[PDB]
Amino acid sequence: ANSFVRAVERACSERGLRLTPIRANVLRLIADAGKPVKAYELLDWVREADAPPTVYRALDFLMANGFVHKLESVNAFVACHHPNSAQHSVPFLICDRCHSAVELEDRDVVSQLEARAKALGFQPQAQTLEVHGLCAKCAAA
Amino acid sequence: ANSFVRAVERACSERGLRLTPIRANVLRLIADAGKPVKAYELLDWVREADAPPTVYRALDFLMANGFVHKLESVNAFVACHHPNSAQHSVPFLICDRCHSAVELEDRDVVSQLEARAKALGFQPQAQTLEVHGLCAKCAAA
Ligand SMILES: [Zn+2]
Ligand SMILES: [Zn+2]
Ligand SMILES: [Zn+2]
Ligand SMILES: [Zn+2]
Repeated sequence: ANSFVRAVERACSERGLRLTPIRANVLRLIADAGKPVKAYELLDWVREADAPPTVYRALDFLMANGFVHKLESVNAFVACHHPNSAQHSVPFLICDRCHSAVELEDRDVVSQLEARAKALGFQPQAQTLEVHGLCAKCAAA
Repeated sequence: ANSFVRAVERACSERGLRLTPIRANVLRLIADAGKPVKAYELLDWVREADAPPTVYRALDFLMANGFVHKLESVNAFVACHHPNSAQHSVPFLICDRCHSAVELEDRDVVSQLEARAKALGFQPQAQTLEVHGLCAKCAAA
């Protein structure tokens, strides 16, 4: 949480990149929210000021390096729970009702879909895998 | 193509529903495009006139009954290649460069992700599975 930035902070020294204060505050804000964050919410909270395109390029950096995931079906961002997995494709369980998002890791599923793609000549690079339905709390309500 | 509507036309009698001319023209337009269609493009072409919320409810009907899929990562619609599969979760290969979308069917992949979900208490209902990269034509260019 507060430590998580520090963990990401040395995942960047350890390769070409560096975590500017702006990237750290964006990362910290997303990690602290505990539901997926809309881009306009992140700007609001980073104004608690930086020009907006500065925060948007900090967000791009976080995404290209796999520290933040964009959830395509809700158009919202979440911090990667394990950050030095480089960039990676993983399933998310996204509750329809409370909007929580849980990040899994399945290499069998991603490998199967790669094989499916390559057997039709498609050269596959990043997969969007989002499972919808209800989390345990909401299903029990 | 022209026949495809007729095929969907009797997939609807065969259960509670009916394919109004408006739903048929929306379905026909999407099926004829051969790339994913944006909602505002569909309205343009259905104006070739109907009030827009009429076409948007025809689109909703098509989606709820599994005749049209919304691709979440490109915010665009495609006709289902095999329509009486009820509503279903299936992978799509979506080319990053030419934007073609190919609809597959994998019951192993969808079943695995259901099991993953249920083992954490999540009750899973519709999955978004979209594989990105380059189709064979674009990879060869
Ligand atoms: Zn991650
Ligand atoms: Zn929930
Ligand atoms: Zn389909
Ligand atoms: Zn292509």
